[PDB]
Amino acid sequence: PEFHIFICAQNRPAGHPRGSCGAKGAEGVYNAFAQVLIQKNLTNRIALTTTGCLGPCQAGANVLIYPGAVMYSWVEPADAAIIVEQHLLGGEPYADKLTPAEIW
Amino acid sequence: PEFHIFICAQNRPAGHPRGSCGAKGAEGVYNAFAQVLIQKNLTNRIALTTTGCLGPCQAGANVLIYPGAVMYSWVEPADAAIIVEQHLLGGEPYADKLTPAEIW
Ligand code: FES
Ligand code: FES
Repeated sequence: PEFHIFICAQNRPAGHPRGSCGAKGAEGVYNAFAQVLIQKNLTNRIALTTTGCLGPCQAGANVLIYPGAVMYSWVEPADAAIIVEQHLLGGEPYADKLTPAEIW
Repeated sequence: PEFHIFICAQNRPAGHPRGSCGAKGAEGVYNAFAQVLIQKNLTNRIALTTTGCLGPCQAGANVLIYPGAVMYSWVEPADAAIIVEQHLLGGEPYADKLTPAEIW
């Protein structure tokens, strides 16, 4: 792996006070990433893995990338290509969805 | 996080042809790490997270460490402290349980 994409997929019961990335659209986000990776022939260069809780649940859905420990928050399906294209390939973190520096 | 410890926790049904790190003692491995981390006051420095399948199921229980993409295979509870101390604190990957280079 040149890159490792970690998608928080922790579920908690509906109405849990922490919420959960699972309830915030992790499944749609994972699929957007995988669709992008398959499309661009990247599935042998970039690993895509679900995780439990990554810590900042209220900023979900959360995505962490290694190398770098770069986290993204409030992630939506449309960002998957943006992150792959501009950060992973282009070398520039997508500042619009970077987890705030105070939180991570 | 200085280090991120990823513990494959994928379960598959009993008798699944792939097996699962779940069936290979992932939970015993995760608990050993957690106990070493809490005991050495490292839970703010080193993140510990469960993951879906990391790929090489036949070599499980599998742990991956970032920075570095260093995977350990056939992991047992006793290795936790070894990896934390030798590798994560001491800088020397623990040669005895490193995932064969062919595989990862
Ligand atoms: S549930 Fe996703 S970061 Fe906590
Ligand atoms: S189930 Fe753990 S590596 Fe596949």
